[PDB]
Amino acid sequence: MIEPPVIDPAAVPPDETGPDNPMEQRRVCAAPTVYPDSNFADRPWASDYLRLTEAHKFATGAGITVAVIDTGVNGSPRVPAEPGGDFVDAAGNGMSDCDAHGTLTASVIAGRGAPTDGFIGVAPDARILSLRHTSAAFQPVGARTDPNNPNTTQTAGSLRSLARAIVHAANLGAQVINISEAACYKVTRPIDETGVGAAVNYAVHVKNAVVIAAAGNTGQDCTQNPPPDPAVPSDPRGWQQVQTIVSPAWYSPLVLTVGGIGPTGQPSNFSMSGPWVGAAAPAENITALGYGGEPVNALQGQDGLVPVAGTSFAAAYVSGLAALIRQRYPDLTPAQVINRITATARHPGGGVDNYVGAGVIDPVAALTW
Ligand SMILES: [Cl-]
Ligand SMILES: [Zn+2]
Ligand SMILES: [Zn+2]
Ligand SMILES: [Zn+2]
Ligand SMILES: [Zn+2]
Ligand SMILES: [Zn+2]
Ligand SMILES: [Zn+2]
Ligand SMILES: [Zn+2]
Repeated sequence: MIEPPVIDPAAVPPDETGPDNPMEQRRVCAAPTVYPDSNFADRPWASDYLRLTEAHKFATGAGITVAVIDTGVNGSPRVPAEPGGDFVDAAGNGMSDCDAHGTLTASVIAGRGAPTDGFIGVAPDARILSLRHTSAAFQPVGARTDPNNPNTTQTAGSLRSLARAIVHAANLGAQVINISEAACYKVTRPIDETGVGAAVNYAVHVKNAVVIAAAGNTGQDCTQNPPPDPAVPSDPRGWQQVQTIVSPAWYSPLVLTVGGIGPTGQPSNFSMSGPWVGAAAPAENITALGYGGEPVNALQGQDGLVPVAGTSFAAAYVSGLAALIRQRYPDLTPAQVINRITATARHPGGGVDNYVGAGVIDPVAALTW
């Protein structure tokens, strides 16, 4: 059988920063941008859909610190991130975004308002700690490795550095940890990532942190999982139909794993499905803030502009909501925070499914129902 991961609490990795193996910047850093003639005076569709304006009558994230494990953040008054460490550049501190990504994630979670545009984060009063775990601008320094061994792949190394980043994030004192990383591998080629499970457990059970994970996006090593087989009723979530493990997504319910929807409310076609997905949130045609706290809604692609999109943004909305919840109800354990998010979500046609889990989050219901 395909088995859910079994957590070994004794396997917590050392609290140390830096990459699993040496890394070097090979490309100049990207910056986010805008579609010609965009008007940011209006509220982004995701803000209207999630009723952020209303939700803020009830909570703003004041007193809460969210750690963001992503590509780093270029800080500004509107995205006032603090150093959380670097797991890409051995000399870094998490306050350099070379990918036009982590800055935007952080802005969705906790971006401040401005009178000149309609954008605001979910938890605009929250603190933000930035941990850089990934960058497309860096490459591993040439190394002699065994190419037939899953434990010496870049994915395996990336999961080893992730496990330490989760330990470190927890040690920083964050009460919500947003994990944008969604590492993929084939179920028949298992990586030993016992440390990731132990780190997630430590964050959630030892340091009182809510952990939110991106469902992941298809492409490359992330090939879509098949749906559950209805003829096998003892496996309603279809664990036995899985081909692609997504980590740490698959540690659910230790983590709440978040899939993507678009502006019409449908599951995003790039959103990685699986038995571990618990909820969903907006993940397409996203508006966020850039390196100066300026509104952005486009990125440089291969043949020109592409939209801001991905399950990392879905996870960012949910991390924001968790922050709102923990402010308004500080007595809630991380299990109760998560359960509140899922229990008030708008459930899909089958009640729960592998694309959206319990469904699309509903901030006002979560805060008041
Ligand atoms: Cl990441
Ligand atoms: Zn088996
Ligand atoms: Zn067994
Ligand atoms: Zn150290
Ligand atoms: Zn990463
Ligand atoms: Zn540390
Ligand atoms: Zn992303
Ligand atoms: Zn628990």
